[PDB]
Amino acid sequence: KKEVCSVAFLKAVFAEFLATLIFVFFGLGSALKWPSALPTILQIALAFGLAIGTLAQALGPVSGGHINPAITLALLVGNQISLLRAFFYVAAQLVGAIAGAGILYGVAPLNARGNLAVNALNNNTTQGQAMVVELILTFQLALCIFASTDSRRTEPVGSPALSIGLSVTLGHLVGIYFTGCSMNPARSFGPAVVMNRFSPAHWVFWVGPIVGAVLAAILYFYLLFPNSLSLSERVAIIKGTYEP
Amino acid sequence: KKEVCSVAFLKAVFAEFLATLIFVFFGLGSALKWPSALPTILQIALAFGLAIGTLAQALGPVSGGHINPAITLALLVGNQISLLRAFFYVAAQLVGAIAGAGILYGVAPLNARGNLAVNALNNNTTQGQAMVVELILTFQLALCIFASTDSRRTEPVGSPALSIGLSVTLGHLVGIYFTGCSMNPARSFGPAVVMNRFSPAHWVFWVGPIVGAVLAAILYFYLLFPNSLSLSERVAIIKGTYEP
Amino acid sequence: KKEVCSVAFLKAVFAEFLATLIFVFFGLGSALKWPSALPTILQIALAFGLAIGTLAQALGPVSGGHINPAITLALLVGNQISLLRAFFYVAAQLVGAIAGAGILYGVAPLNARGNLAVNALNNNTTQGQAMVVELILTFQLALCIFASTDSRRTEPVGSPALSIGLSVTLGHLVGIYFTGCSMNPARSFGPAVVMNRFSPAHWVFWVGPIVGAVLAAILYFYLLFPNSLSLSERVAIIKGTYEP
Amino acid sequence: KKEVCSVAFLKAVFAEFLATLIFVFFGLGSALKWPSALPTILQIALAFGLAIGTLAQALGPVSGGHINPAITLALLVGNQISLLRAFFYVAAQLVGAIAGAGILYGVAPLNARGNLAVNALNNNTTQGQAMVVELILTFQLALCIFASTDSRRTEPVGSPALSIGLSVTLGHLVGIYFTGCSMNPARSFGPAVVMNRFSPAHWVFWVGPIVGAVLAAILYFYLLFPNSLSLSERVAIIKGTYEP
Repeated sequence: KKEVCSVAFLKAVFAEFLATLIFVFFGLGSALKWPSALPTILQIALAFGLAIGTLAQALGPVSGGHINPAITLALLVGNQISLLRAFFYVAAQLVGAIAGAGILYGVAPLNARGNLAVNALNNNTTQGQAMVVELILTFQLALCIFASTDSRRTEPVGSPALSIGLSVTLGHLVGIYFTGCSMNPARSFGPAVVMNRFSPAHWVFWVGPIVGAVLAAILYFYLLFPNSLSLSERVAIIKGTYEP
Repeated sequence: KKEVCSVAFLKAVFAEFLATLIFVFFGLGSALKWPSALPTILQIALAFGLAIGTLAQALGPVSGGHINPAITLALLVGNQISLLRAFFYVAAQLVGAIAGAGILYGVAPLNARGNLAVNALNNNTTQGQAMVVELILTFQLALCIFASTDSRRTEPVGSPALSIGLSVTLGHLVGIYFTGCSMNPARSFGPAVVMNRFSPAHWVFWVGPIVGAVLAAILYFYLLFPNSLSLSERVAIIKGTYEP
Repeated sequence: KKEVCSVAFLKAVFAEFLATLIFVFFGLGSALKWPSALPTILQIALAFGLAIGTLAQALGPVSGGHINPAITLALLVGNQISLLRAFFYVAAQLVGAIAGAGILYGVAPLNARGNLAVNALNNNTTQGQAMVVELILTFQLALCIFASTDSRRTEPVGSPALSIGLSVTLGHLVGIYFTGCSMNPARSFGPAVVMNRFSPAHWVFWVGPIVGAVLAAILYFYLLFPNSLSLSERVAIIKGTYEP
Repeated sequence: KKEVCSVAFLKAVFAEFLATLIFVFFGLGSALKWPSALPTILQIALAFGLAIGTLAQALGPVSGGHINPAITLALLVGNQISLLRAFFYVAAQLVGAIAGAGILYGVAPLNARGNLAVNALNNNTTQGQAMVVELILTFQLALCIFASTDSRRTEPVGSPALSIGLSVTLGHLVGIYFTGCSMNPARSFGPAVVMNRFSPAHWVFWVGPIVGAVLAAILYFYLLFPNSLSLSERVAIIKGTYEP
């Protein structure tokens, strides 16, 4: 009864806000240069991944648990959500990321705060190289999300939340060495806003993840497992007036 | 057939006593300053999470496997358990934590004993900051618990025990840096009793987790996925006389 | 058609032999003092656990996947298997552990070989203190096994293999500091035969685990979730003549 | 309508190529000597394993998700796939490994490139010893794979993808110390071609993994769980003309 005007839509947008707040808080907080014991690569990798896995499990049934502007955009291109759901989700994700980083800023002691765990290019490498890396990291993540959340799947699914979570961990085990690992425009945007700190190569953390995810969406939803759908039904999905 | 008098209820209370004993024993025992090899952050975090994850799987069918007064009180507020089940569970949890911490004291060598892994603030974290952190830590946990044990769930659940387990691990990966990570007033209370060691900040490890869990319950059960029910049925739940 | 004469029984005894060989090989192999990169506590605990988890998944459907004399004896006392099945399994497990430890001895370089990762009591720990620890370590494991493999379970079980595996990992995260972590008489026995090195505290690695596992069986099968059966039926299980 | 010619087959070959590309990229990428933070044993092992778990979850429904010439050949021997499928999968796997290694070479900084994480025999290990290790490592993996993907299984399977994945992690926790851990001829071939360097022991990374997986297939499909097909049916599978 009008997609945008429903209580379900209000709960979904709020859930996207809340999930991204919690994600960023946990992600950045585990990555700070704590004097007591500097976090290791695997430590940070599992922290980010377990945050997504926990949040996917907890708030996934409310909104779909995107928690990531690149994932949301790819689902739009692959014809899975409406334009307006995409807009509100992305908006909620960026606001959530800012809040999460802001809350972290207010609780972290001064010796730990540092750069608030912003993404940083590895200066032994170039923009183009780093962007290719982020394209790959987000590509495998996206592909795993689409495969784990496809209601058509007949292969035993296991735990979608834990599979998706551990894909985030995988991305970090390589990506940290290149860019601090983004895979998520909101993860990069949040702390950059709170610390008023945008590096020249900030575009990498938007273009890489988005292109990676969208490529996975094209591959998955259009080449590997296409669906039925008339053109008018495809237009209806974009508008949010599709009756299945 | 009169809740408090049933064999089921007796087993439930025993299981909450036993689960907290084993949890606290393993948790604290993994976190001591073993001179042979000092436990790392990730190592401690996984021990706490796998303990909860193993105990959820093993004893959860008996009692619901709360293993945590903050969670028990949250489920009361959310109208899921009776007042008497709450009192007995909390009592069983506190006594169990003391038993586990006591058993550890009796087995651990002198060079490893230390302060028996009591909770303690970072020397640069204030009580106010610690408070907000514990709230967030227990909030994500409670939310993951309620989502993973909801009978109404249609989303593939995966493993609720391991999801809840890894959500605890998630908590520790940030929490240890602030308060040694509590998320659980019984976990804080057990070693504090055995060592007769209550820091001024001890209240944080009670209020922080309880408020965090209660907010998650209010959100989950009254805002996101309400049950409705008549006000006489709600009262019947509190008094232990509700029939489905 | 006669238990010991069935093809299924032969496959089962072989499976227990093979699983224990592979388990002990991976277990000990991961724990050698490799000079290029000394294995960390978490490294070893995960290896042991992932070994059991992988072998439960792969060979459990053939034999039950005990891979542990303590578990087998516990299932005998809990009236789940026959006496003759118990005898052959233990035999196969002990022989398997010698094979695995022997094979590792054959491939490992001497700069890493050391004691072939035999169990050893911590200097600062009495035999009796190690006794209580080994009891508890094996107790939580057995309890998790019985809960995860119970065909009466209505609770989402998730992955019994991974849950059981991670329980082994949990055991090592504390137990390594006390005894190198046994939980398994065959695991202690294997390298001790190959190295011809039996420590004074060797009985601990038998009594601790066996007592811990048996207590868990009594608790689970006779107190928490019993099955009321006639005396003659119980005797029929022991003799291997029972028909459900 | 002729196996090789179908749309499904074309996708399956591509999926194997893409899976091996991504696998090798992440695997080698996680293993480079990054001077800022040298990857730990457990760090590398989880990267490799989680790569397989993620790719098995994502692309397994498309191809069977072999990502490994040893597994593919084992499945041919075990009468599970056609000769033509085995040929194209192996070919696609090897081309994918080169592509993945090639892409890493293009993005990795000079200070971390090193040997591009080619497998390398331990100086203190003989070729014959490394041979036995690789046999055992791939044996346990193949066994886990066949048990987890058997549609005749009644025991709860849990997460096939993650069980297989963590089996790979298990392989590495022992294998890295001997050979850098191969378990997969493509994984060894890829960077060897790109770097134009083949070790004297390179055959071990082929023969070891292939023998181990084939033995596992003979044990699983002909000794433990046979299917009793007629000889004409077996020949039909080999030719890809089998109808169930």
